[PDB]
Amino acid sequence: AFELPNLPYGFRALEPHIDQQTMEIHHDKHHNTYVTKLNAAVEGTDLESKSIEEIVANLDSVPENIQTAVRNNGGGHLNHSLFWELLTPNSEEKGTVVDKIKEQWGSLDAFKEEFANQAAARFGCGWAWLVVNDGKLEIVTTPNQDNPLTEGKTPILGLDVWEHAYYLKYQNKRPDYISAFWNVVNWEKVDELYNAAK
Amino acid sequence: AFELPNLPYGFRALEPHIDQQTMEIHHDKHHNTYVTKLNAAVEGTDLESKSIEEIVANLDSVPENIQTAVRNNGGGHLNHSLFWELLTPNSEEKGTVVDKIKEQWGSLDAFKEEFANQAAARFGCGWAWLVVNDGKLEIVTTPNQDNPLTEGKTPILGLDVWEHAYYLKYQNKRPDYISAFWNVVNWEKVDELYNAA
Ligand SMILES: [Mn+2]
Ligand SMILES: [Mn+2]
Repeated sequence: AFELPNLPYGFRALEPHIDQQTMEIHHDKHHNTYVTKLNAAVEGTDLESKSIEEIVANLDSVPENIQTAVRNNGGGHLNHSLFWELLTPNSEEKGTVVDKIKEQWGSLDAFKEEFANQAAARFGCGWAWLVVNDGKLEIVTTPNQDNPLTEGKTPILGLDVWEHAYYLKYQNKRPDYISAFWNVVNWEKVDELYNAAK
Repeated sequence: AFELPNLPYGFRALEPHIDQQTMEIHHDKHHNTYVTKLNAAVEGTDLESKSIEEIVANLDSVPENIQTAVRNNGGGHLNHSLFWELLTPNSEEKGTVVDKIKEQWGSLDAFKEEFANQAAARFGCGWAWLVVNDGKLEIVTTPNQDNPLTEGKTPILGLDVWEHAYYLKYQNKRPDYISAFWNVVNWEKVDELYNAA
């Protein structure tokens, strides 16, 4: 059975970029709900013993009776699990992926602008991703709890742009949330995901 | 062409069921954005001189170039235009539609139970609606800014269950938001929409 992972830091460690109250509710309620519903769905089946990464990567192969339940709640569990580890109070804009970004986009700023444009343009609930697509870096957004893994693209950075992730602090100002995000990116975790790619 | 309508009451009117901050931002930012984007999409096209009800009812016939934009922002403008009119500080649980709910569901409570259930079960962003479908009432939910008018079902009540509609006051507790909504339903507007059905 899947478990809610502890945050790698205190609920207020990401202030003033993400507020304590959001980290608490987002982790203890929203993510916890995804875990509950995922467990109910796969309870006493083959999937119960697989990694959430392998389940989401091979969604198309999940029994049709529960496929959507696993897509949404399995997606939720993986996405938020990645998100907690991708955030840090000790963000350093350096490493393997930062260097690769500087080469491909010309600057970290130019990449941040494209990511922020894509993230703001995602109408409704979803995520903005940096992915490795066949060795190349690409920015893509997905609806709901969908994950590029399912489409054979490895995600190495994700931003949750569901309104529950930003509304208490930023209300309608999603662009301001996206700007604050850069201050708490764990580029060490980004490098880790990139290096484990394919 | 399309204008942001004024609320028919003060930002504070629906307290303590819906907070003042949310009424102001939901209307002055979120709805206003739908209007801006809608005007941009239809500018210098047939749609500029049509009712929003017409456009959303005949969405499939919008040029494919701009259909998604009109769907999302035209939808936004209709759904919020309805929503502001479907709220009031002077809610009274009586009228044509309340009587018909009592007839069909056996009690207003039975209806509220189904509505709350559907509204709570809508994964992600969307709306929960009471519709007239071929002369009969039905509860349905839509994703994003989709409206049952497009499916040929007349909406007579709507609840916004996008997180921006409830997150400031209720956060994750969507069911508490849904429960509070009953205190501010404009059943006179529900009757007006049902009669014009
Ligand atoms: Mn989330
Ligand atoms: Mn809304």
